[PDB]
Order: sequence, then C-alpha cells, then structure tokens
Amino acid sequence: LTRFPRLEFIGAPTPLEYLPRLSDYLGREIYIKRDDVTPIAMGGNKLRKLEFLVADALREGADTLITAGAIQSNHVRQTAAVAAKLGLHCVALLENPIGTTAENYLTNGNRLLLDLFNTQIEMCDALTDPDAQLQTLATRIEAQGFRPYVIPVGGSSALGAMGYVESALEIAQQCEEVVGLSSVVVASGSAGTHAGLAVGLEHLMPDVELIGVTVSRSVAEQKPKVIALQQAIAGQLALADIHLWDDYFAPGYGVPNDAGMEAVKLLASLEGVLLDPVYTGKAMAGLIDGISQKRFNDDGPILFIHTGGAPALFAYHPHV
Amino acid sequence: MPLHHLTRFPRLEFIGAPTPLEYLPRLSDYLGREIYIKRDDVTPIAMGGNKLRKLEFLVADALREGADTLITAGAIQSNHVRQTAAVAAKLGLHCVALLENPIGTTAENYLTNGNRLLLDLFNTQIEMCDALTDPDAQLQTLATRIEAQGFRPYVIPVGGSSALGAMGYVESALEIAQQCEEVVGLSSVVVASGSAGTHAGLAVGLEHLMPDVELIGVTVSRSVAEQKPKVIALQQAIAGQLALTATADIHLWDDYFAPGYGVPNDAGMEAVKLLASLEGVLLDPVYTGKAMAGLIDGISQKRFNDDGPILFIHTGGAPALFAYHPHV
Ligand SMILES: Cc1ncc(COP(=O)(O)O)c(CN[C@@H]2CONC2=O)c1O
Ligand SMILES: Cc1ncc(COP(=O)(O)O)c(CN[C@@H]2CONC2=O)c1O
Repeated sequence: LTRFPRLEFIGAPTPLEYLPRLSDYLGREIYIKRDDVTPIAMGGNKLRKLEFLVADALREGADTLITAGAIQSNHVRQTAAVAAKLGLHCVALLENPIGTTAENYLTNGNRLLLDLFNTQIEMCDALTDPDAQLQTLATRIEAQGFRPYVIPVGGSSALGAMGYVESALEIAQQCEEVVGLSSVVVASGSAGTHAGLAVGLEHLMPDVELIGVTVSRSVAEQKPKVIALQQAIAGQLALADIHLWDDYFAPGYGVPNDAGMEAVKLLASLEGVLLDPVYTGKAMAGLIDGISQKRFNDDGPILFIHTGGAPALFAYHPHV
Repeated sequence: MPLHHLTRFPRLEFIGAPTPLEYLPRLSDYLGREIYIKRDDVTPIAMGGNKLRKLEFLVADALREGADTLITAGAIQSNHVRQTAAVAAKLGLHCVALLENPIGTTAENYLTNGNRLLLDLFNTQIEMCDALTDPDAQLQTLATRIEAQGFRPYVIPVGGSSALGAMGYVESALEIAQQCEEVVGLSSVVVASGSAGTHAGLAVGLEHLMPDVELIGVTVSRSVAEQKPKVIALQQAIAGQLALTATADIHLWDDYFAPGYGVPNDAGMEAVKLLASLEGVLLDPVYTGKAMAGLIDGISQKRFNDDGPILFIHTGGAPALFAYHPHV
C-alpha cells in the first residue's frame, strides 16, 4: 500500500471492541471499528483519506485546501481541522441539501467548528457538479495569490480511498486469533470508504461479506460509483462483487428518519456509543434490519465500521 | 516505583493504551515557548474527558458493592455527569443525575443541547434542583428516595473527586513521566482546577515522579483561598491511601474564571479560538479554555518558575461549545 506518501494523523490503530449489550439484544455477535475516535477534532473516517490527500498537497507545495459538502459535512470539518493544524488555509464550498432554516443546522455542530478553524466559507445553491465547482473556486483562490489543492467530495478519489485500503490490515490483525468474522457493514456515501474496504478485505479476509448501506443514493446510482473506484484502486495497486442496501435512507441525504434515530438511541442506551443522524445511524438501521430479514448469507459475527459523524447530533437538535 | 500501592485498587479498563502526548508546533511558535499537550480529551467513551480516568476506579468500586445505580451531580452541561451516564449505559447500570442551572441562563442550547442532549440518549433519569448548595447531602437524600424504589445506588460526588476517583490521575502522572522520559525536559504543567480531583491526583503523582516540575492549577470556579484546601485535603488523602507523604505546595491561579463558574470570558474565547485556528485542537468555554488563557497569560506575565517547556493537560469539555452557542 506504500509508495504513496502519507502523514501521521492517527498513529495508533483505532479500537475494535465487542458490543456485549447490543449483541445481547440482537442475539448475535456484533463488533465495532471505532474510526470515530481518531485524535483530530472529534474524529471521523476522513482522517484516513486526508493522510494521503494532504501528503499529496505538501508534495505539490500547496498553502490552501479547498473541499465541498453539506453545511454539516464531517469531511469539511475534518479537512479544516487538519489545515489549521498544518498552517494551511482552507476554503469550504457549502450547500443546504435539505433547505432548512433551523438555527442549529445553519450555525451549530460542524459549522460552528468551521468558524473556530477560521475556514473561508463559500455558499452555493446546489452541488450539481462538485468537481467543476471546486475547480472554479480553485482558480479564483489561486488568482488571489494562493497555491490551492482541491479535495473531492468526501475525499473519495483513488488516492483518498487508500486510507481505507490500509484500514483493512488493521481489521485483519485485530480480528485474527480473537474473532472469525462473517459480515462487515459500512455506510456508503461518496463511496470512498466502501470501495477502499472492498479492495482491502477482498485480499485480507476471504469469507467475509461487505455490505454497503447507502445514505444518499439508490443501488442503481451507487453501483457504478463503488465499482469504478474499486477498479481504480486495484489498478493503482496492481491487484469481488459489490453489495448494497438502499432501503435505509428515507427522504434522502442529510435528513433523519425514525429507523436511524432509534438506532442512535439503541447504541447510546445499550453501549454508550454515539452515532449520527446522517450516516452511521442509518447504516446501523440496515444492520439491525439485516439480522431481522436474515439478509446476511449466514448468522455469523458482524462488524460495524463506525465512520464518525457524532457532532451532527448537536446541529440536528431539536429538529430540522 | 513509589506508586506501587496503586495496584491495591480494583480497576476497569476504559482507556486501554495511554492517551497521546503531542507537541504543539504552531502554538509554540506563537507563544515563543515549547508547549506540549496531554490529550485526555481523546478517551474512547462518549466524546472523552478527564472523568473517564476517575470513573475507572469509582465504577469498579460500585460493582464490588453489587450496585446497579450510579448517582451523581453537576451543572446541566456537566462533562462528568455525561461521562458517568455513558459508563452506566455501557455496563447496564441505571443513572440518576442531579442538575442545576449555575448561571441563570434561559438559552435553549444550554438547557437542551450539548451534554444535556446526550444524557437523554443514555436514558438518564434527570432530577432538577434549584441550587447545589450542599451536593453531598442532596445526593444522600436522592439516594434514599432511589433505593426506596428498590434500586441499589452508588453515589459519585461532584466531578468524581474522592480520593479513590483521583487515583486515575496518579495513573495519568505515571503515563506522562514515561512518555516524557529522555524525550522532553518538562518544567511546568498546567491543568484546570474545579472539583480538585485531577489537580490533586497530578500533584501526588508528579511530586514522586517529576519532583522538579512545577504544577499549576488554573481555577474555574473559586479563588485561591477557597480552592487551596479542597486540593490539599484530596492531596493528603490520596497520599495516605498510597502509603506516601505529600509535602509539595499546591499552586493555583484564580485570575481567569471571569464572572464565575460556567460563564465565558473574553480571554477564554480567544484561547479557544487560538488553539482551534493554530492546532485544530478543540477547547471548551468552561474548563480548558480558561486554563489555556491562564497558560498564555502565565507566559505573558512571566508567571512560571522559569522559561522551560510547559505541558497542558487537555481534560476535554468540547461538547459544551455546541451548548454555549450562540450565547448564554
Ligand atoms: C461519518 C461519516 N460516515 C460515512 C460517510 C460516507 O463515507 P464515504 O464518503 O467514504 O462513502 C461520511 C462522509 N461522506 C459524505 C457523503 O457525501 N459527501 C460526504 O462527505 C461521513 O462523514
Ligand atoms: C474538561 C474538564 N476539565 C476540568 C474539570 C474539573 O477538574 P477537577 O474536577 O478534576 O478539578 C471538569 C469537570 N469538573 C467540574 C468542576 O466542578 N464540577 C464539575 O463537574 C471537566 O469536565
């Protein structure tokens, strides 16, 4: 996986913990990969990607990082934190994907942390073409005398996803001589984590089924994205079918549903673990329903990749 | 190893590996002095904090008594209560919380968001009192009413700051000393000093492991005269429980909790802003922000014993930011 430059944002491998009380209530061995407890600013999955993204930015001698997402994007917040830490400027192109006017979505949560990180906020109506909108802003910013480095939506490029290809080795090492996995459940947004884990776990764990619970798209729209990135990563590294469930995001991206919210309550009351309304909560709702519908190929132990997002809870409260 | 009597106390592993001890290059560059950070805010259970270390001993004690209910008290946006209720949830124990509004605010986000929001998620029974005048007697009164229902309650004092709870920061001191060994010659340590458990735990530990290192407690609720004896009583109790003598003088600065506990000040907010924008580290309005403001002004006024490296203990508190936004 090396030969690609990488910074040290995590260092120690993130915890893999048994969930006894959730396993109790579900009657099935459930494990959790705690990528939410990464050391930088309340954590998240994007640290793994930014280790490669910002390492590439320093090689190209950038002084400014530019990315995009929702107002309450964890990715934007993690990007801003890393930038501040390294002395790099940060420009954010943000949108309101749900059209709310609630003070806490507009000003609290991840968006509040952006003000603290001194992030140059740029508002747009819709991210209809993010790659081309970032490119525009990057020209404007470099015209102002800066050296910008564009980071894609969720940092979900072939290089970005290398963080989660590497992440598979951690899982393989932590599970070995302790637990024999059967299934792995992960949230599938911009496909960065899901494609990354697909390539890695194909080689490092043969008899495991990777399930991608979508948060924004249907199977028809998500399949082409996860396949393409998988074949980009495999080609980049000189090296299996994609499995997706799309029932567990109700009205769309960035809107809470009853199943996802109750999943949040479940893992907080039983395990003291904090999920989020947008990603992990919905991803967990699929996991619970997967056992319920016996949608997994067998009744063996399941691993949930906690990708973070907990700071969103403070923005979505009380409602949106 | 003069701290070997620490083995006598039963302990539940909540942290695992030692928390990061990181150098802060940009802040060091700004302040003109080598600054290090002990990251106890990155403990794995429910957004972290200093109280997790203390709960490791207190909850282990609770289980040995066969208790099924943790009862504790604090502010509505207390970090201790939140961490307590998170541990209680993880171990299948009921949690009863006695909460006060300590600043008389009516802001929605202070009353319902932040730490208070997480309390609901952990299924915490909430008891609202008007003022925490006598927290020990109020917690006792509540315990009787809770056990009359049939619960087997274990009372945890404010901030978990008994001699037993404070053992988690004699533990921390040992981590610090090991991590600094032949890597950094420490001169000073800055920590927030609230209910005194962290400060006193660090006081006892550091006196025996890093005797030449100066320890500074930046008060967040009280003056030197009022805070001094609280830290000392714990200091001496902790030492006695570990078969040790503690002769070190406690040091405190009270110039940085502006109008009172839980009320943000200008120097605090700038300390929060400074570390966020320079290091991507998130402080809080109530504790670490004011403790950092004391470190900065301590450097500014030449208040430390010398010019050497300063370790800042990041005790956590960050979830309060969302509660204290936009104002109180
Ligand atoms: C907590 C959390 N979980 C899951 C995801 C989804 O993972 P991938 O992006 O790797 O698929 C994201 C970010 N992703 C969102 C989805 O859209 N844009 C983003 O930044 C996230 O912040
Ligand atoms: C982040 C943080 N720092 C410091 C403290 C105070 O440290 P000691 O209590 O160990 O001195 C607390 C909680 N303590 C407050 C202080 O009073 N009541 C409480 O619950 C806290 O949450």
